[PDB]
Amino acid sequence: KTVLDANLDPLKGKTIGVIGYGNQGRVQATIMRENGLNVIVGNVKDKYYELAKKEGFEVYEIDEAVRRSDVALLLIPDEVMKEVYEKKIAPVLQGKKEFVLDFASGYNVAFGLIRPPKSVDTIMVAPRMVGEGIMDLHKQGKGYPVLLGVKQDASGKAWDYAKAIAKGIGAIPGGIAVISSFEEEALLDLMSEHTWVPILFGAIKACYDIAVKEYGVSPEAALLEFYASGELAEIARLIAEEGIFNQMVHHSTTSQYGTLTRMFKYYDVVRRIVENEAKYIWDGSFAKEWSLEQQAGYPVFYRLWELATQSEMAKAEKELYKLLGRKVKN
Amino acid sequence: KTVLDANLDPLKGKTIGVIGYGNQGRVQATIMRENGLNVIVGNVKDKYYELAKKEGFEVYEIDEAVRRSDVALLLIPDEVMKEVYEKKIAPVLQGKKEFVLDFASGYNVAFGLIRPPKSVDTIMVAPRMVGEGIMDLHKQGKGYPVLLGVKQDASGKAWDYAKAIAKGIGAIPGGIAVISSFEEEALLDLMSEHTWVPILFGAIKACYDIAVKEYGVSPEAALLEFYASGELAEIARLIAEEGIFNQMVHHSTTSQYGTLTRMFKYYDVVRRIVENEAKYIWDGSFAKEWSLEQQAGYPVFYRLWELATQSEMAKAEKELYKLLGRKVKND
Amino acid sequence: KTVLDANLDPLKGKTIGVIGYGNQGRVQATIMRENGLNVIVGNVKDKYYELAKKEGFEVYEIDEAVRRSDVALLLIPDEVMKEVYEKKIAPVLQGKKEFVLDFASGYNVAFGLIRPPKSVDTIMVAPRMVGEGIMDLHKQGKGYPVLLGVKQDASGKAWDYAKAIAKGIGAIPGGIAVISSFEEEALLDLMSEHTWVPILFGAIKACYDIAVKEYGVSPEAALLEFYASGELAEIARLIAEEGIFNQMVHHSTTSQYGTLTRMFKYYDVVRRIVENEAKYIWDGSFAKEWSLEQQAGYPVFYRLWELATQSEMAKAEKELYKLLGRKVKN
Amino acid sequence: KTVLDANLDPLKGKTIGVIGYGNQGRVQATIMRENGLNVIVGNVKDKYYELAKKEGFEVYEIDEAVRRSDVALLLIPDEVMKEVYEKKIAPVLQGKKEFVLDFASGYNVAFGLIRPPKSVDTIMVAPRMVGEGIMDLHKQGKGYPVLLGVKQDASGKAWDYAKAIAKGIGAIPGGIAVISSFEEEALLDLMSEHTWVPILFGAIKACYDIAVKEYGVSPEAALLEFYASGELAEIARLIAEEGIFNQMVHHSTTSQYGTLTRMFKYYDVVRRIVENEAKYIWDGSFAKEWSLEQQAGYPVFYRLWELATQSEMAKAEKELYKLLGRKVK
Ligand SMILES: NC(=O)C1=CN([C@@H]2O[C@H](COP(=O)(O)OP(=O)(O)OC[C@H]3O[C@@H](n4cnc5c(N)ncnc54)[C@H](O)[C@@H]3O)[C@@H](O)[C@H]2O)C=CC1
Ligand SMILES: NC(=O)C1=CN([C@@H]2O[C@H](COP(=O)(O)OP(=O)(O)OC[C@H]3O[C@@H](n4cnc5c(N)ncnc54)[C@H](O)[C@@H]3O)[C@@H](O)[C@H]2O)C=CC1
Ligand SMILES: NC(=O)C1=CN([C@@H]2O[C@H](COP(=O)(O)OP(=O)(O)OC[C@H]3O[C@@H](n4cnc5c(N)ncnc54)[C@H](O)[C@@H]3O)[C@@H](O)[C@H]2O)C=CC1
Ligand SMILES: NC(=O)C1=CN([C@@H]2O[C@H](COP(=O)(O)OP(=O)(O)OC[C@H]3O[C@@H](n4cnc5c(N)ncnc54)[C@H](O)[C@@H]3O)[C@@H](O)[C@H]2O)C=CC1
Ligand SMILES: O=C(O)C1(C(=O)O)CC1
Ligand SMILES: O=C(O)C1(C(=O)O)CC1
Ligand SMILES: O=C(O)C1(C(=O)O)CC1
Ligand SMILES: O=C(O)C1(C(=O)O)CC1
Ligand SMILES: [Mg+2]
Ligand SMILES: [Mg+2]
Ligand SMILES: [Mg+2]
Ligand SMILES: [Mg+2]
Ligand SMILES: [Mg+2]
Ligand SMILES: [Mg+2]
Ligand SMILES: [Mg+2]
Ligand SMILES: [Mg+2]
Ligand SMILES: [Mg+2]
Ligand SMILES: [Mg+2]
Ligand SMILES: [Mg+2]
Ligand SMILES: [Mg+2]
Repeated sequence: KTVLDANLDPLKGKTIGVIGYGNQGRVQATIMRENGLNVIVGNVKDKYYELAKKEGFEVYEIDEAVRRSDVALLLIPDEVMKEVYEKKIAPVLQGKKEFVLDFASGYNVAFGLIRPPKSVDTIMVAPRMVGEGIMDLHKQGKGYPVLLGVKQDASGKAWDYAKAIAKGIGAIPGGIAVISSFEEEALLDLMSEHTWVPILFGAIKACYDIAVKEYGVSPEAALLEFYASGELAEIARLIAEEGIFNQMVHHSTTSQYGTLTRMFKYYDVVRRIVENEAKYIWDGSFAKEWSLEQQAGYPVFYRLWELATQSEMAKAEKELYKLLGRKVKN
Repeated sequence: KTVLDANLDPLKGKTIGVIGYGNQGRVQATIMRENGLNVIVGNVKDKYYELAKKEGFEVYEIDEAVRRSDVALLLIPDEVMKEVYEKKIAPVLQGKKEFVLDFASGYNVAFGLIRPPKSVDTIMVAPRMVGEGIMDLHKQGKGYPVLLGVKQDASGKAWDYAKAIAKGIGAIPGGIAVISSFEEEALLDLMSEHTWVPILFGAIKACYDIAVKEYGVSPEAALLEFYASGELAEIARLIAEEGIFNQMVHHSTTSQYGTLTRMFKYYDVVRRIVENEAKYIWDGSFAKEWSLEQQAGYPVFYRLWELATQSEMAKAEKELYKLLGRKVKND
Repeated sequence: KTVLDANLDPLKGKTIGVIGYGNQGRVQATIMRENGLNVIVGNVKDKYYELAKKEGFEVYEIDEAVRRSDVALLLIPDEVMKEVYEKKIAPVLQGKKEFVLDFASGYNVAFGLIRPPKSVDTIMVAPRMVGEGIMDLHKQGKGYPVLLGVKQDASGKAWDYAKAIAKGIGAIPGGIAVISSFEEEALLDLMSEHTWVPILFGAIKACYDIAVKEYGVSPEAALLEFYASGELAEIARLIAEEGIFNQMVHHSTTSQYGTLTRMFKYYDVVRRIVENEAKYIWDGSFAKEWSLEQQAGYPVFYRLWELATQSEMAKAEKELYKLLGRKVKN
Repeated sequence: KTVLDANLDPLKGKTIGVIGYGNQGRVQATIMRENGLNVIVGNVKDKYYELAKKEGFEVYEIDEAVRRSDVALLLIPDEVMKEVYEKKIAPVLQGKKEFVLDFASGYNVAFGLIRPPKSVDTIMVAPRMVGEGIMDLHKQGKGYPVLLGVKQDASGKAWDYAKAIAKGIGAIPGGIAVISSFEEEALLDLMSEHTWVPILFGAIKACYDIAVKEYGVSPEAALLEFYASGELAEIARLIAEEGIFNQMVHHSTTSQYGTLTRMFKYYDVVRRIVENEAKYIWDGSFAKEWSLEQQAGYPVFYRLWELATQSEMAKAEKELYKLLGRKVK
């Protein structure tokens, strides 16, 4: 069902050479060392190689690490990890007896872009926070939830390495850790980025556009109600803590009837959408969709940014942020 | 028109360089030696160089090969020729007077991925066997048919090279050799892979799925009728010698009427399909479809294999193969 | 479940009457006399009267036969069995204490065209082979699978007689034997004759027709690729032992992506075509659909044969068989 | 390409044992005797029997006929011919080595309901007339057209027997005879009975029904213009003689433009129809459609007759025929 803790046996004697010192590269670093592990760190000699050395991690080059450690936490992007894996690590992978390879998210594994040896223990360890607030909870010794699983194993005890890191990063005890597979992680992390999020923006991008152009509302008026307030975020504290559906008591009845009746009116209008995009991911199209834009130079990515920023809404909103006293993007 | 045989004049005095020694390697290789020609062979040093070494071919690398021969039999995949042709051969092609390129199939030529010199003759030589069974028919004398044609020539003495290599490969005499172009072969070799083959699988992947989940058949029951028996492959022999439509006498009348009526009921449902996929090939979309997923790292290819093997059908069929005593894969 | 073997008790102390000696006659005939049982055989005097008792099996007429046996293996067509059952056997059926009545396939039972007495042991024993090769499976000792079941019983041991006859036919042991009902047999044997087979022909009858009349291929060219070769041998024999899907390894990658992507494209296009036909069988229409044509002298059957043989394809393919030296229709 | 005549060689030294003496019975019978051929005749004993014998035919029973004749003109219906062919003729068919078998129309052959030996000469001889007027075309000597062909031969000269009978029936010389096969005959004879004829009736059954109920015309008024006059049948003679499209010259211009423009307006509305019915015949359904109705006792056939006769149109038309002084049914 769900795990709460495990023995912390294996990794006392084996070394862990971490790769990357990004956002997650700074949260896992602090914890495993502060829970009983000798560790070195990996990052190419740019600005980041000088900082985490000030954390006492005797940082070397990337390939210096995997040639020492039986583990490597590849806390680096899900996009350029391809480039690394075939210049450096694969010539290093085949030249090894045993190795335990872990990732954060599996946009590259689940969609088949990585096929490591059968001499390697494959696992996943997914934090479920943006990366900043996690440091408010670790100081509190507070666990937090993680997703796990396996793609490939040749050891029998591949899971305890994950359950070890499941206690190595301090995410448990206090929280929980889910058993799963790689497919069921990348599916969700992208489903948020396809179906429920962007529709939130379109409605806010349409209701405003529908108010001014058609129904005559002034631009400065509307945005104070839709999202320029903190209600759309201050609501989220209730959801994470007081629950989704009990949240509606804190708005009066006249908002409930208007909201619940429509939630079921326009339910089948969006389940039809989600059935398409998920099937557009289970097949791996979104990887072949993205992985060619990279091989063209981000044309569309450039344009749509050149529209939404230069759209009608941010125009009038930039005057608001110019008028509430906050910053103004160059 | 359909030819049977020709003179075997030109290649007496020109060395037969050969590239690749794969499945079609051993097909054409020991026939040109057997029917009286000199050969050097091309391949890249790996396990296939071993069995290639055991057969008396005096083998060099590829660049040294074409620097000797006026002909070449590029019996290598239809996918990595692009890699080879621009590293090795093209710097050698422009440094060659006259040369005659032969291929198996033209997925790369017909779709324009290869632009050889004007100083070169171009031909196609396609067998229509899988590759294994030729030495059951070859030593037996009864040959097998081939397809031919031209894309580009600057010689006027072109077709005899193909008709020469046609005897170089032993598929003639006894068999035949069809006159055609590059387009009309690569069109067909994929039309099988798009329209009539996969629909065969879907129906078998639906009728089973429709029997169990809706009509209550046990899974171990059905598969013994659909394809796991000697019903399907055993009748391919009747179609090969006794003819397609005369095959149906060997099933009684109650099976005939149910089949012929539906063959014409659901004909316009599939011609409707085939009109689309062929036009999706005549234009070259399928090459621009394949050419990119290569340049992404086989994402979709990985997934569908990760579905059909992990689907419902193979699961219960893997238990069957675990139960008839035959092999079952380590995966 | 998949039963493998049983005691062979019941069929000792009787005589095994058998009706019909067609293809499946000599299949089962050879084995009951081989595996230690007494037999008389039933067939109505024609050429088959020659070869049947020429192999030793004593013969009386059918009415002279079923009166001797408690069992009977009606290995005759699924079409004219109606004619026999009401002239001869039914006047003989009522004149029995017990009786055991077995068939090969149940196009006549499951669709209600036979309703035997109350004291008959009704069973099914279905081979799943064409009939010829069974001696290539038999003398190697390897069994092969059979389908079974019951419709109407008044004896308590309706299944042991089937399991008894199951060992009387040589298909077990070594192979298997499935428990089922009559409905689940005729459903499949006809579904192959309705959905996946004829579509195989139409595509081959369309792609060729579409190549020549629209895309300019010469007729002698195409057929050498589609089906005029024995390529279908070396693709489905792989399916017989090397598996449906693992056979794709023996075709290169470019033939896979073109095939698997389309198998899922045109899946829902054919599941419709199956659902409409199976429901046309579960209701019993196809038995009525045949049964009236039989009562009109095979008009349509005569015509479609006068089309498919006189079509464009055989008009050209016959000249190829006229040209490879293989047999032409004599 | 078309034939006009042949040598009259084969049928000398034989006897032509005819079966049936119906409407076409007296068509072919009178002529074969009166152009130099010996004949016996076949018909099962009813009122029709002795009238042929009253005209000199040495008649016997049916099965008597075939054993005296290498030929058999089966001038009988296309429906009960099945009943005969398996009770009587099939036990008799193998009595001959060579035997010749001729029909009028092939609703039973082309749709596969007959499969004779491979030692029998199979042919078709189709007159194209009702049967009454042939003895107006005959005495004047002017021939008339026929359709021919073969289904099965085991003799090498299956055609001169047809070209022989082609002079046995007198339809040539003077006329023509077309080369064809069985399929291309039954296709046409039924296509007339499916597409162009019944639509003629429906329009006449609708335009009237549309005039009275909707647009207010009286019933006695309209029918005098639509079909109760002999114009419509007199519109036909000009077609048979002066040709289809030159026929319209005898109607003034205001009727032409109203007719030609609509002939092309509502063309694809009926080609869309005909494509369905012919394919409903080429596959052989209409024989299976009919053949089962015979095996159910003509239920529908009874009803539609019980409707169209008891419809609104014949009701008011029967009063008109009751009013012009002609018959009343
Ligand atoms: N705070 C966040 O945004 C969270 C990130 N993740 C996961 O973290 C992983 C990466 O995210 P972050 O690094 O934390 O944020 P980030 O976007 O700031 O990543 C920057 C990192 O990329 C590294 N890098 C990229 N290419 C490199 C190359 N050729 N050589 C050396 N270093 C290279 C750099 O060292 C740098 O540290 C992803 O897989 C993601 O799934 C998961 C939860 C939230
Ligand atoms: N059953 C089949 O696969 C048949 C093959 N063909 C055609 O023959 C050609 C190739 O067929 P096969 O070689 O027999 O199949 P294959 O998949 O077994 O090819 C492997 C062979 O190609 C060579 N090779 C492979 N990759 C190479 C690379 N990167 N660099 C250098 N050499 C490499 C190797 O020497 C190896 O022996 C294709 O055009 C194919 O369409 C046509 C008839 C049947
Ligand atoms: N390859 C096959 O045909 C197989 C046959 N079966 C089943 O076996 C049964 C019949 O199969 P077969 O006899 O082998 O095929 P078949 O169509 O060749 O039947 C020939 C036999 O039927 C007998 N027969 C035919 N007409 C008869 C009649 N009017 N009166 C009396 N006897 C007549 C004859 O004695 C002859 O021996 C069916 O239930 C069929 O489903 C099942 C597995 C495969
Ligand atoms: N106006 C027409 O109906 C024409 C007739 N035909 C063809 O002539 C053939 C039959 O036409 P007709 O005989 O002239 O019309 P009919 O309907 O008047 O036939 C009645 C004749 O057929 C015989 N007969 C009827 N029922 C019989 C039965 N149960 N058993 C034995 N004999 C029976 C009788 O001797 C009787 O004289 C058909 O094949 C038809 O296609 C073709 C051209 C025109
Ligand atoms: O913010 C809301 O949702 C309000 C409501 O009750 O409708 C205005 C207070
Ligand atoms: O006659 C049939 O329907 C069978 C077939 O295999 O197609 C024997 C069962
Ligand atoms: O690789 C292919 O496409 C071939 C096939 O037969 O399917 C060999 C030609
Ligand atoms: O019969 C016709 O068609 C008439 C016309 O000229 O319109 C009335 C005479
Ligand atoms: Mg970088
Ligand atoms: Mg994501
Ligand atoms: Mg996420
Ligand atoms: Mg290689
Ligand atoms: Mg191909
Ligand atoms: Mg091929
Ligand atoms: Mg019989
Ligand atoms: Mg069947
Ligand atoms: Mg079957
Ligand atoms: Mg009568
Ligand atoms: Mg008619
Ligand atoms: Mg007519």
